[PDB]
Amino acid sequence: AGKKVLIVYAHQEPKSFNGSLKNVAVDELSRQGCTVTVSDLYAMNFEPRATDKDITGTLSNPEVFNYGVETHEAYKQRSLASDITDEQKKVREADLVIFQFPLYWFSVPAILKGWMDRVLCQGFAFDIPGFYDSGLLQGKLALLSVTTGGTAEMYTKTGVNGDSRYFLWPLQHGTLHFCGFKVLAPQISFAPEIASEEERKGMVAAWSQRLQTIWKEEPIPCTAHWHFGQ
Amino acid sequence: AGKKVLIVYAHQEPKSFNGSLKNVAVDELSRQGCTVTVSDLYAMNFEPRATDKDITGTLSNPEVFNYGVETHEAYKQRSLASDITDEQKKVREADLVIFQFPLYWFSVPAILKGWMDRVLCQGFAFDIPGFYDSGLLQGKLALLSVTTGGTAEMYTKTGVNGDSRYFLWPLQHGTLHFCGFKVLAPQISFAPEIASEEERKGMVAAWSQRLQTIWKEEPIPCTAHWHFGQ
Ligand SMILES: Cc1cc2nc3c(=O)[nH]c(=O)nc-3n(C[C@H](O)[C@H](O)[C@H](O)COP(=O)(O)OP(=O)(O)OC[C@H]3O[C@@H](n4cnc5c(N)ncnc54)[C@H](O)[C@@H]3O)c2cc1C
Ligand SMILES: Cc1cc2nc3c(=O)[nH]c(=O)nc-3n(C[C@H](O)[C@H](O)[C@H](O)COP(=O)(O)OP(=O)(O)OC[C@H]3O[C@@H](n4cnc5c(N)ncnc54)[C@H](O)[C@@H]3O)c2cc1C
Ligand SMILES: CC(=O)NCC[C@H]1C(=O)Nc2ccc(NC(C)=O)cc21
Ligand SMILES: CC(=O)NCC[C@H]1C(=O)Nc2ccc(NC(C)=O)cc21
Ligand SMILES: [Zn+2]
Ligand SMILES: [Zn+2]
Repeated sequence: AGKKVLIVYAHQEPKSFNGSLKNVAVDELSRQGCTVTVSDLYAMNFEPRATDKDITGTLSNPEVFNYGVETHEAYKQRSLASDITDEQKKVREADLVIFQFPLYWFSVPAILKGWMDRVLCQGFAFDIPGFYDSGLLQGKLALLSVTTGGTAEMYTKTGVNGDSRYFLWPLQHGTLHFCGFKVLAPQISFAPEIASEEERKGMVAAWSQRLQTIWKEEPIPCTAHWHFGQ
Repeated sequence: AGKKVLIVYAHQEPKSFNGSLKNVAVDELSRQGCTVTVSDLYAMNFEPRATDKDITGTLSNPEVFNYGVETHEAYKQRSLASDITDEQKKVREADLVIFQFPLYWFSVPAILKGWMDRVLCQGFAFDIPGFYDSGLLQGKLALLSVTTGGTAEMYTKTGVNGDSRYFLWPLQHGTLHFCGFKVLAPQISFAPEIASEEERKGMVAAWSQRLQTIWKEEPIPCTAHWHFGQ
């Protein structure tokens, strides 16, 4: 309290392990008195593709379509599609954005990649200047809560997949940091499908317990050193 | 020589710099007598979202939808949606797959992320076990041709963005190598928007020039060391 949290959630199945994580997050943040909002991407049939439909009215160059320029102009002229502006409003109000998603190809599922591509437009999320430490969403926290098919050992530096931190870089540094977010340590729930039962409960309660003190956390140093170095 | 190439292409605007890199690739590979096919994702309105619409028969578990399990099973039963199977046939016949795209958040645009998510399914592109060097697309080549907003200098170890290779890890290693491809060195065309008209033409010609001898190239060692040094 009086903190506001947006959960951007990307899983097709409410009964899934990702669903339980999103649900404990709602329950636990709600119990603490926080304002909570959930963008359930699949239930919304969220549009992932960046297209000239994302701008309403007529385009600032109808002959040669440049998505970055058109959306930056449209943001400034209040002319973006209402699905984008609805999400921007929720992000602008949010003190903390939590992303809840199964890892797809060492990244976010496409439907969430399209939320980042379409919602985080120039002039809203970043500008010249105002990227990295001075990006436009500075003051806000962000947190990736990711579930994997691969095991924790597969995700170490000499394991087949490399360090978990290797795949966080495009998301934590190239996206969240770039926009000005302070990045909280990722929550990574490894390999729920091949875990018991009891290990899954353990992972759910680790998350529930972490959420109890989420407002006391220090952000990570979102650096190349943090992701790759010793 | 008698080789087959698939260009998976992700830009909205035919007149764009990405469109020019795609067309020069078509022209040049066509001139050498290669068989060439282009999946122009935006023109196809390619579906990026992994949903239960991608399976047409009875689900293994209709109570709890698991997209990876159901697609794996649907692949073996030949009950995947036809847009997925159409791309799989293109990949199956290809000797080389070029991905042509602008960098979006240190990654591929969501439309192209959806293509990886949906087309490279278990059974087709890899199995457990049957990945990295045992992946199912072994013996095929892939190449990322990427355009950026940021300059070469912004993409170095000591630049704001970190080395360009850092952002290639989820795509080259986590996705292509994981499916068994050998990965040719990426073509990165930095900052065409700020480049002079002359430097822009040099970058297009450098790509066309490289493609003349693409069949003589050896792939990279797609390892943590290659991406991260250290
Ligand atoms: C296109 C695609 C690409 C992928 N790429 C990668 C990749 O790059 N790297 C990688 O490692 N993995 C990858 N995966 C695998 C994927 O990340 C995992 O399949 C996913 O993270 C599993 O999370 P889930 O929520 O779907 O698990 P679920 O299958 O829903 O959950 C596992 C089990 O937990 C149960 N459960 C639900 N709630 C609870 C509860 N509260 N307490 C205890 N148990 C509960 C479920 O019912 C289920 O039995 C990929 C998968 C796909 C489809
Ligand atoms: C959602 C989003 C996220 C992004 N994220 C990133 C990021 O993470 N990192 C990053 O660095 N950048 C990022 N960008 C910037 C993006 O990668 C660049 O805008 C894109 O790579 C530029 O390529 P283009 O084909 O669209 O260039 P264009 O604007 O189409 O090309 C530049 C100029 O070249 C001209 N041209 C076309 N053909 C030729 C030809 N044959 N010869 C000479 N000139 C020609 C065009 O007419 C144009 O004037 C992002 C952009 C968006 C919209
Ligand atoms: C042991 C086990 O089940 N491992 C999951 C493998 C996992 C991975 O490490 N990379 C990757 C890429 C795509 C998938 N896709 C699936 C599970 O459908 C899964 C993985
Ligand atoms: C000048 C420049 O574009 N710098 C590179 C940084 C890069 C990034 O990480 N995210 C992002 C988002 C948009 C852009 N540019 C545009 C046109 O949107 C560039 C970047
Ligand atoms: Zn950072
Ligand atoms: Zn590799």
